[PDB]
Amino acid sequence: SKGEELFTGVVPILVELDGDVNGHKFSVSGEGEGDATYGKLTLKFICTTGKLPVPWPTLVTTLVLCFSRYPDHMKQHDFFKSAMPEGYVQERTIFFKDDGNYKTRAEVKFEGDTLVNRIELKGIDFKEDGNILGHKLEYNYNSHNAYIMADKQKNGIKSNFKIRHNIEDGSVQLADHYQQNTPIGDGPVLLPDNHYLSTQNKLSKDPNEKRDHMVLLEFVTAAGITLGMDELY
Repeated sequence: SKGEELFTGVVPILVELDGDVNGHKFSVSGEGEGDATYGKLTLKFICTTGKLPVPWPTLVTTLVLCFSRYPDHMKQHDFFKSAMPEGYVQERTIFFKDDGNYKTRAEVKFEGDTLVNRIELKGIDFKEDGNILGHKLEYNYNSHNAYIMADKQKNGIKSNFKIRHNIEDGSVQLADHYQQNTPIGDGPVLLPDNHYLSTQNKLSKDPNEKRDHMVLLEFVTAAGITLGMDELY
């Protein structure tokens, strides 16, 4: 659709997150840019209120799937761009195994030339000495595949997927994600055939940044609809 046209070049990104996990209140801001032709995100996130009370890796999925690279042969399955510029609501529940859960509601839309992700996060039932509030997770991120399904009654999409966070004692912390997206505007959107998104994430630090922060380099590519192209060879 015409939402596609908004992503042909590099697009500035602004992320704002208001959080409260077990009563620990915090704000995060992020800035950077996205290049959907390559599925590429480059963002720096800052906790503006002090030390982040949860580990940075647990916020990665919450902190703009419109920047995913949809291959040409899958362009008709790109819901996220089709909802632009008016945007979409993205809601999740994230259950950390043997710990608490996040509930997030975000609006992703253009403000002028800037793609904005505005998020509210509420976390409950965490263990104060667990892996999350105890900052026992490794500062890294595993590659992962997430299936995208159409949700016709809601004119949107759904996704359920698991994130595995590495724990410093050698184990793995499961984070079970349940996601729903719905357009904000009324124009037609692309409802996709079943497919998945392949992600990878590199987390790093800014040596000159005194605030608690995360530098993120992310690549996301849509895949899984293959048979028609395969027959060409």
